[PDB]
Amino acid sequence: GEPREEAGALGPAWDESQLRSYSFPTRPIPRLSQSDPRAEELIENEEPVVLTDTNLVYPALKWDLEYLQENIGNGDFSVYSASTHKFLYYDEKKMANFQNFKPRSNREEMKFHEFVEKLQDIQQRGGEERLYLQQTLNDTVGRKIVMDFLGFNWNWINKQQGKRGWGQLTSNLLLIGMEGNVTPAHYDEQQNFFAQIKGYKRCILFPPDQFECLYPYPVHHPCDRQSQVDFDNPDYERFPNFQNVVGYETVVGPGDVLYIPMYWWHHIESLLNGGITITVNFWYKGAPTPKRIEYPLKAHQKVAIMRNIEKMLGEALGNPQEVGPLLNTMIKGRYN
Amino acid sequence: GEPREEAGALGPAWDESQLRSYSFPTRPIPRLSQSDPRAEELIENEEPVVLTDTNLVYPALKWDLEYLQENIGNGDFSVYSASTHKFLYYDEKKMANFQNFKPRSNREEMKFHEFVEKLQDIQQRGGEERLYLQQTLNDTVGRKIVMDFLGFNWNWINKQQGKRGWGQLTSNLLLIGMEGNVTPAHYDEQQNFFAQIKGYKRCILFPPDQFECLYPYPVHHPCDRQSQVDFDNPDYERFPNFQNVVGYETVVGPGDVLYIPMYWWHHIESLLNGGITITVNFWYKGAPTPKRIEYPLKAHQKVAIMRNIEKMLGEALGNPQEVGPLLNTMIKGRYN
Ligand SMILES: O=C(O)CNC(=O)c1c(=O)cc(CCc2ccccc2)n2[nH]cnc12
Ligand SMILES: O=C(O)CNC(=O)c1c(=O)cc(CCc2ccccc2)n2[nH]cnc12
Ligand SMILES: [Mn+2]
Ligand SMILES: [Mn+2]
Repeated sequence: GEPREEAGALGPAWDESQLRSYSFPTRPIPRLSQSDPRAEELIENEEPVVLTDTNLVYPALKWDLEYLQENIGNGDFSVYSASTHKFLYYDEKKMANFQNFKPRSNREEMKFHEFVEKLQDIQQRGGEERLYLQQTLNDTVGRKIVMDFLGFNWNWINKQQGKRGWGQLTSNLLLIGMEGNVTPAHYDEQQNFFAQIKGYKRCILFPPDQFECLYPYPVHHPCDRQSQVDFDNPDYERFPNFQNVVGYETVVGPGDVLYIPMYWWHHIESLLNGGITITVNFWYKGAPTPKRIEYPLKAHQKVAIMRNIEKMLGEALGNPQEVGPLLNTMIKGRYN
Repeated sequence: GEPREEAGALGPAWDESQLRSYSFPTRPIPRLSQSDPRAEELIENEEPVVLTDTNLVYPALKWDLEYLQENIGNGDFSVYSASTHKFLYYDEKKMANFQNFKPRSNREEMKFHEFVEKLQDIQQRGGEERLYLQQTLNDTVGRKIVMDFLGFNWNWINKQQGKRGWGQLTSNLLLIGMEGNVTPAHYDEQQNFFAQIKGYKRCILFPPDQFECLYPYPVHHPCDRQSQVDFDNPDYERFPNFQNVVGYETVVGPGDVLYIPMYWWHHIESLLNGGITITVNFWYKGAPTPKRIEYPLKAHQKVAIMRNIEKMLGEALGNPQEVGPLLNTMIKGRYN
């Protein structure tokens, strides 16, 4: 809501002009201490919460481009490129299903200084071209970064994994972005802790029961799990229920950790004119489904049922492009 | 097409005024000898054919109400009743899913003479109330009927079952109806030989790829497999593709045998002012599906896929009434 004040009378951390304007209402995600019972209650009920004092990535709070470039080593890093502010990721494996899909984002491997220089050059000419670096925190990075990575609050996050009954830590991703970068609305099938390090990022989350308002791509499409709605220019004729969507909103800064529950939609943007952003994400496999299914189902279980129906139909028909026509055949004049 | 002539200059077997008028075009089903290779080719390709000389139910050609009443015995027979000419059958087991479904047909058990008398009484007062008797040909009927039943051309129909690779003979049903009786359009999941004995019945068949034009009820509805379209007063707003339906038509009389392939729609009506009708149906389980599935699929395989999706969805959601809403959720703004 109202912008927080940096310690030491350093002024507001951000102002309203750094947030993009959208067509839907939002309400705040709770900001709570990790020792607060309400925070544990929210995570257990699969609702989002911002924890302000986990110290989850404390040793990484000194990370910037200068520190990382000298200590991360001389390895190759995956840099994603976009022509606009919207980063449009896609699944290359599913490109065969949609021969007319034209990719808008592009990946490239380079050294860290190549990433820094291409970053600085774009800011110099102001070319509106934006970049996103993604890298796994393992032993392939330099020694000093490994020391920092080992210094994460593994005690806290291991206990969270234990208490919630989650599966194994799937991925631990370092994310470095440019001001204005937007990852459009999408949902994931894993639990996530979103650990902010440098700069500020506005996170807008939508519950799984907003499926009907957000219109995800077909499961076999390369943009599977992403919303088809252009938040900047929504097509109300194709997507009429986008007029009904309501989100949960928060701005996370250094030291904050946001819990993004599995199947929850999230739209993440780096604040305009806010400098670079650095985030470390942790993803965990969800807990195994309880063997005594309790009716009526939760929204996220209906999402999984719909995903499976689309998958099985694509295999049974021998061609995922026939999924749509058959589903319409099933419905028209029978269920609508 | 043109009405056939009875042997012995006995005049046309029927005239056009005995056929009900419908809104769709039709073309004739081939009438062929059972020794004709074309007939074997049609049955093997799952296309309908009228065989004129099988002698399948030859000993039953002397069956009428007087002969049957004296020789079928003093057992109970299932008599279905309808207020109009349309016999609206339903699955009582599925009535729990649709508490607002009101049955229009009614079943009652009675002696054969009770059936004859209630038949004659309705014709006397001309009450437009119509009846349909259904009974399995087994050893529970009288001795003389068993002799006749044993006299069917079991050699011919056993060889057909063998050649097509069909499963076991599921049911062998005696059907006695009144003039004007209509069994509305529906499809079955078994192979059928329709053996006409007394009177004439107009059979209108639609291929399985007419699913989209005939709008079957939801699988969990008591009228599962039946068309929702009132052929007498079609609702083109609810059922727009009924304007595109095209049928295969024939009038079968004594001695004729119609092959109704599995998943083919059929609408059967006893000719107006044509007297009672008598039919014996034979149903067989279809051949096991070939283990090497050949793409793209046949229409009837897509029907089975759609049926299974509706079934599994009803079980997964714990309530078949939620099938419709979820299917719409899956489709709207995504596949339509
Ligand atoms: O913070 C922001 O701006 C928003 N970014 C994201 O949500 C985000 C992301 O950045 C990176 C990955 C890749 C995760 C992965 C998958 C397979 C193997 C390794 C790693 N995913 N996956 C789902 N969401 C993301
Ligand atoms: O000739 C006409 O007027 C049209 N009639 C029919 O299509 C017709 C019929 O009459 C009777 C039965 C019941 C079959 C059955 C099912 C389970 C156990 C025993 C028997 N079916 N089933 C599917 N279609 C029929
Ligand atoms: Mn994500
Ligand atoms: Mn039938």
